[PDB]
Amino acid sequence: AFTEDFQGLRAEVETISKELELLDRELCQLLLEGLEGVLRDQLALRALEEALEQGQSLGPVEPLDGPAGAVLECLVLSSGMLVPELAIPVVYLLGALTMLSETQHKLLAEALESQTLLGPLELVGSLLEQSAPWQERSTMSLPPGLLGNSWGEGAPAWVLLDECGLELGEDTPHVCWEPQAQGRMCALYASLALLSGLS
Repeated sequence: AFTEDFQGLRAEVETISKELELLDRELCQLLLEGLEGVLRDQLALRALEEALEQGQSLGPVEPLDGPAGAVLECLVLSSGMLVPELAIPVVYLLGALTMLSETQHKLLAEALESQTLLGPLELVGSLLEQSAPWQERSTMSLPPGLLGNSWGEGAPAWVLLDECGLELGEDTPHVCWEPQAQGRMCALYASLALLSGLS
């Protein structure tokens, strides 16, 4: 099949997330503080994406200024040589972030700062799981409010999902699945799951 299901998406993400749990906690905290600043600055988001390339630079990586440099410091040794253990997962994250809007990046920044990644991660993951098959439009039964999320026009979870192309409503049905939202909803899930794995 062309597509994957949420099970396959989850499996794919977990190949990266599984070994983030063995990463040193002090690293992940510094990395998460750096990623917060990167998610708040589109330019640093692009600067970091270029510096890492895709992790295949044979030589040392030159240090950078600002948030991009803050993240980059966490991924290199004393020489500036990237540690694939740390760089590749960040590359995967940056790849998924390319599909999201700056509005979503800053919403993810707020989630990092307040350490509230599990909420949106479950809402996005549950919508992906209950929207099968993704190529079909479908009104959905899940009310995000009954998961403990603030739900309403302008709410973080609203804007986060509205930016993916979903058709949102104040009342039932709160969410209608749109096939065009597949890629951004999947990338959104991956970005949340990778960030959460670091937390």
